[PDB]
Amino acid sequence: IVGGYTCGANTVPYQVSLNSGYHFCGGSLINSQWVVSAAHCYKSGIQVRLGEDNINVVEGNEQFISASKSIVHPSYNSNTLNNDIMLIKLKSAASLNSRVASISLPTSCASAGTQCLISGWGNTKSSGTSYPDVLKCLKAPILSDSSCKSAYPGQITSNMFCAGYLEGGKDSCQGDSGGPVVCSGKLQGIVSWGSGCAQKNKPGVYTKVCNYVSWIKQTIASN
Ligand SMILES: Cc1ccccc1-c1cc2ccc(C(=N)N)cc2[nH]1
Ligand SMILES: [Ca+2]
Repeated sequence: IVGGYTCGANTVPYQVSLNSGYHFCGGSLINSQWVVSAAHCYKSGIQVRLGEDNINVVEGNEQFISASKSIVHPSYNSNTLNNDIMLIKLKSAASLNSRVASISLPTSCASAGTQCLISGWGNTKSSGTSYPDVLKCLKAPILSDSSCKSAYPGQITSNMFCAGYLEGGKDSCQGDSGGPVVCSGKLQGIVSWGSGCAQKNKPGVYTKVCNYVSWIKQTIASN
């Protein structure tokens, strides 16, 4: 997260860190047994880490659970990142508490202008590199589809939306991938892609979760 702020320990209880010997992507807990992340975060040997703040220090409220199954969306296209969503089932159900909680799925799509909360452990520098230990946060509005498509001509599909600031300075980044974009208490987006980080007229691109609620619900119920 670039231009963001330190969230505060466990203030985003649904935020998860995917670890394969190191943090490589974020995710969102949608119920005690399932996590939603980005398809481009797919990899073998994933351990889900819940209740995390400083990912390099065991602070006492964490739960480390191995993934038993990963399901990448059937239509995911790695070339274009269209349908960049994946489900991860935990080997054992997480113990839900104030620091480890699920985030509800949307019942409808959010409109442009709606303010959302984006979080993650990605790089915090627009130019250069610096990875934080604690969770970073960023409040950003959903941008109009016209402004989104104008920034990325011929790259935006109906399964994507942009959020952030066209002036630059605030944006998600490398390491935040797969993480949550919550608006009005619902998981509306997944950190997917963008051009560089916090660059002018190059807002972040997010997977439009509302288009996948039926798939998520049906897939979880059958697995
Ligand atoms: C597009 C891409 C190809 C290969 C590896 C990483 C990425 C990538 C992920 C990613 C996440 C977020 C952003 C952003 N500036 N909001 C940009 C990004 N860019
Ligand atoms: Ca920790």
